[PDB]
Amino acid sequence: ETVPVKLKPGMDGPKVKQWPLTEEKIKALVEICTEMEKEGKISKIGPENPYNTPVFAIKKTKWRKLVDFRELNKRTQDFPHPAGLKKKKSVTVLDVGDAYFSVPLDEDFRKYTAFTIPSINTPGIRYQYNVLPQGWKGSPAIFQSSMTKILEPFKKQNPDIVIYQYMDDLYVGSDLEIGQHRTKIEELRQHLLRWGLEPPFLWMGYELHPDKWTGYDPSKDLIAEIQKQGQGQWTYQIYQEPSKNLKTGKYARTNDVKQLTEAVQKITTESIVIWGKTPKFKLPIQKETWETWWTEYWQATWIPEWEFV
Repeated sequence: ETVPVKLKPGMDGPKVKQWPLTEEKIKALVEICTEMEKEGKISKIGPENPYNTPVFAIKKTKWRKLVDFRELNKRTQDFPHPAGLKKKKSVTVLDVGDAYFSVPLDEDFRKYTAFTIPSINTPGIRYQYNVLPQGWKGSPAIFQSSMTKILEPFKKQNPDIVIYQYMDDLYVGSDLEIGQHRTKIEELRQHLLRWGLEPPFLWMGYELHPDKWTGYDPSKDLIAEIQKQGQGQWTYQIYQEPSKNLKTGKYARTNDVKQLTEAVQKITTESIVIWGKTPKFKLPIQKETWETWWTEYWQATWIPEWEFV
């Protein structure tokens, strides 16, 4: 059985142009998509489908596909965050996005997930999803019940570990001694493999220590500003009303966009840990300079919204 999904009343699906990619990124995307197609997760389509969402490829040997569903997400219907996560000595971020590929996507909604692998030449290759896609806000919401069953035996044996999922990421928090924390993360990886997950980047662990980090309305949106200082030094604030800050910080570095891009990722990760939401950024940089370079330094599996200022 599949979950029926609608766009928000009054909205059509996304029609976002694919941006130019290097020959190397295209090659990688073609191999990834060929295998997804073989595996039935996507299907080729033609120009009868008017929708489109951008795709590119990142490196964290192996490229990873990254579909920029920011517009589709804004257009999709609406469907818990642990307060203790930010309190844990260590939080390790795992990538598990391959998990969504086992659940079919409402046949009526598939057309809206269309994307285009550009070509060096010709228009390029168009596909749409048949299965819950990575990066789409409905996929965790539909899969939520199944991931609870998968995690439940592990949570039962480890009641003091906090596990929180945001999109493709699992955030796993413990107060254990660092060696023991890391060994428990491997135990969780192996638990997931025994339940069928085979995510190619699961082996990596991105390690946070939020207890060492520096009035919130869930309905409200989080906003982040960033200011360039100097010699690789940036400052930021997260708020909801410009005066009433919820967090402030500094990131320290090479070029600016690369540093700004790392700062944006770091700030978003903190927001996800603290509140479970990505903020909307006000970026101190020119649109065209940002757009030329940010994908060269992006390593996250999500993408926040941004504006330029």
